[PDB]
Amino acid sequence: DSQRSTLVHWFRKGLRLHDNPALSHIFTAANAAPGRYFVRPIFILDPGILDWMQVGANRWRFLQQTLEDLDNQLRKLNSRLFVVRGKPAEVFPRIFKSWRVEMLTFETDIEPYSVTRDAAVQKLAKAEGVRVETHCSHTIYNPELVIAKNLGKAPITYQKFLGIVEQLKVPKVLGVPEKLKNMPTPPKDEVEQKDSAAYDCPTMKQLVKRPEELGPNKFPGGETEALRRMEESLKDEIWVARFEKPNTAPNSLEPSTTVLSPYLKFGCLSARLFNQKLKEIIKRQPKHSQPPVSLIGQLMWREFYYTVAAAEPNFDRMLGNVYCMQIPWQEHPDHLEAWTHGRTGYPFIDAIMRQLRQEGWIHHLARHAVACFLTRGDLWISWEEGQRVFEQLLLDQDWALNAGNWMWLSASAFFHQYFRVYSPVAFGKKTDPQGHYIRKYVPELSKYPAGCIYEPWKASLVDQRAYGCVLGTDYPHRIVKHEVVHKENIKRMGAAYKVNREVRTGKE
DNA sequence: ACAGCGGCGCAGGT
DNA sequence: TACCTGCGACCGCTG
Ligand SMILES: Cc1cc2nc3c(=O)[nH]c(=O)nc-3n(C[C@H](O)[C@H](O)[C@H](O)COP(=O)(O)OP(=O)(O)OC[C@H]3O[C@@H](n4cnc5c(N)ncnc54)[C@H](O)[C@@H]3O)c2cc1C
Repeated sequence: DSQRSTLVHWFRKGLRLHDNPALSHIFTAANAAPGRYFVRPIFILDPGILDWMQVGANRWRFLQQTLEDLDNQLRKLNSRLFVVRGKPAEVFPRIFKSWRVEMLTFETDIEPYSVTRDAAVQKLAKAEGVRVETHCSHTIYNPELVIAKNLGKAPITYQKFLGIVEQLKVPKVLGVPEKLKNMPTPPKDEVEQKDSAAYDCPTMKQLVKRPEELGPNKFPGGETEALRRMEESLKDEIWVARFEKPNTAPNSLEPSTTVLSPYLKFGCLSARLFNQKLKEIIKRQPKHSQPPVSLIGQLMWREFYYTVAAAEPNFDRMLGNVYCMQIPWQEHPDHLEAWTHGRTGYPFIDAIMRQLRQEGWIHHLARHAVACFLTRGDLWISWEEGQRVFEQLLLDQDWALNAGNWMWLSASAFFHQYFRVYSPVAFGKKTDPQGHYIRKYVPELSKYPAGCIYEPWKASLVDQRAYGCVLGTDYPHRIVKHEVVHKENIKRMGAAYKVNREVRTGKE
């Protein structure tokens, strides 16, 4: 085995065995040549970032669980995961030389960090005489090809995007990789000799530095659970078929929606397997919804955002963003901290922000409620700030998706009907009139009648006391007054829209 | 050139 | 039930 070469698959995104052309390529190459190769499936933990703040304790746990599952699955194919600690730049040079790597394969990522990183690793491999074959399986449709077919522009409207995509071929969704035939463990590398457990899966302690920030384990990580959740979600085909996003409740105690997003984000679930499964159901169901409200529609929204983000490195900022509106957002530190910790004084908003911090997922409509309140609805705080918070607390934190959807809610891009402002009091009531959701996440107000649980300021002091929650002590006073402010922000929106319009006129 | 069209709010009705 | 319409006047795309 001294004369063997190594074939390597690099997991960054796409943490699954199913529908992984990059991964499969290896496994099939290996057994095609039974005794000529050593297979290393690797994940590169950049350990320094653990102390980093744009990672929630909850998301760390999700990754930890994901890697363990991925290892277990790999184990069943006579292999294993290798979690290599270090920076790609300082690891790869060592591994190609020490393992004698012949091929490196990975799933392509459009994010700017990933672009610059991959380019660097492409360059390094090119010098070192290492073959690199990359595959595009994070999204159904390659954003590069979508732009191409729209004459080199990324479509900035959903209907237009659908028209472009439908005329593109949908790639074949693969199964799991084959069981490696005749594959002894690769000999320990310099680092493995010194410590055998070096490329083992990280323990919870190793990844979760601040475990007190962990909330209830509602959504376990990994491909196994992803597939399991999906199958259960697809069980009721009628539900699936007649699914319309706006008609789903943000405040229901159990999720109205699938909650497959985190799995789709980490690549524990293949968006192509999902698309494929959905299509099969629509076909068996005459009465069914269509885009953009339908469940396939929602998947196509993910693709939309991925395309537009691919064309713009400044996708996650107002400044230098081609799609984005230039709006004079204002600094309001105290207002920002209050919103971050769900102490706005608005129970519905506070409920949502708390669920987010505690569980790491909140319903899409709920995200709307909070985002609007923060950006154009009331506070007048920049969407970049909200994006920052969400990045920290979301399990399904996605650079393209989070950016794109925050612009939408701030009416900076992709949305423009700024007269439509969500009422932090009115919006919640329609689907949870009793205020059950508020009672759960803001238990301080759990004894309040439905008549003013959304609007505690409407209750007299004698009333508050009697409810066991006196405002200004046991609960925060509302930081702003929605009726006065939102109308005022509406005017500011129109002002900033006009200004952007001149700038456009002037370039011409 | 530019207007008509299609694109997850609220309140107050039937 | 699941519509209707003022609100004040948005955008991108189309012909
Ligand atoms: C301000 C804001 C930030 C968001 N940030 C993220 C994010 O960071 N990562 C993320 O995956 N989604 C994000 N979303 C989109 C959406 O809220 C979630 O994907 C959805 O709530 C997840 O619940 P689900 O997976 O059950 O959705 P379902 O309704 O079950 O939809 C299933 C799939 O649709 C895809 N999808 C649904 N809505 C959207 C959307 N608006 N844009 C793109 N894809 C969508 C989701 O990936 C999900 O995997 C954000 C939305 C908003 C308003």
